Amino acid sequence: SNAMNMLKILRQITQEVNAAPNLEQALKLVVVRLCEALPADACSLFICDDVHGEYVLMATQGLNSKQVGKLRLKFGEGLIGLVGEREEPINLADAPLHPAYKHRPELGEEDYHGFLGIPIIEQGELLGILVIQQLESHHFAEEEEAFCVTLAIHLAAEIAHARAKGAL
Amino acid sequence: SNAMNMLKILRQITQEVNAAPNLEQALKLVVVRLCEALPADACSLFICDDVHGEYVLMATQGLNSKQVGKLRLKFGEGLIGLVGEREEPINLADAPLHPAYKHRPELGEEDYHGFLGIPIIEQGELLGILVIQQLESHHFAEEEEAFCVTLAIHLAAEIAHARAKGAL
Ligand code: NA
Ligand code: NA
Repeated sequence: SNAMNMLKILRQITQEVNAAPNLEQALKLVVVRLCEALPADACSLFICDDVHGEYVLMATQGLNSKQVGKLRLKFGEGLIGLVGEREEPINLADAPLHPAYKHRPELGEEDYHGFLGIPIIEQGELLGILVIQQLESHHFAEEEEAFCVTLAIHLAAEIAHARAKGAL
Repeated sequence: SNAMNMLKILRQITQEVNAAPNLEQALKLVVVRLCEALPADACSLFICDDVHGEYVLMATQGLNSKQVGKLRLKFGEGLIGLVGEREEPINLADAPLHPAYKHRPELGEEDYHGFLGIPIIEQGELLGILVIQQLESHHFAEEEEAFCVTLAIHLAAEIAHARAKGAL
């Protein structure tokens, strides 16, 4: 178990997020840091676009960078949609085997298996989704999930603040 | 070692702080939660009053509640002053034995020994001090310090935000 590491990683990243000059920088910092520190092979952050009923990719490490600001996933659909509707984490060892998973080989991404999807919720309002993936067919351990969930609370506040300032 | 607990406590308190309706409520929540969860016997939060060059007590669990908003300590003085000037944590098993400690028996508080003083710093600017005390003559373990430091980053942001909104 690596809970002590998680704690110090949280310390460093909480520091870096609060020092970030804007929301975009905070999000981009997080996906990179998570992959480096957990470690994990991909990390993506989606923000809700309530008018169009879609999640929009807003930061990624591991995925095609051009998809940032462009990749849209419909509310309620797929595994990521399921995370959003449950408003609970989904932690799996082999995501592609889940009945809700939508396989998109055309996108030319790596073959991930391990999956941790975490709802980003501000006082009961879903604002986005944090998605962590790895090549190994392993779920994420307890301290990893706790770390990511605790982090998502911070991300929710940062997104809410950006929205409240008209920065989105 | 109780790092896994710290991680989940952080999860719950980070949640509660972000859900707090104002700064005062966040601060009061923190001092109570820290004492319950670590556990510790007293926890106090001071905010810098730069005009008068004093730390002002703004929340406490364990100390005389009437001192809140009233107790003032001069910059640079005593152990708490030393935490502020070092901008580093001071973690001791027996605070009263430290050369910088100022004993105030007249205040009628409990005889604490273990001491963790943590600077609350927002992007290099000292905003306050978090002080955790216990009756046992034990310093605070690594996960306890990491927990409290990580928390203080959150507190710094909350104080900075309140100041920026004119709420202080
Ligand atoms: Na959804
Ligand atoms: Na000082």
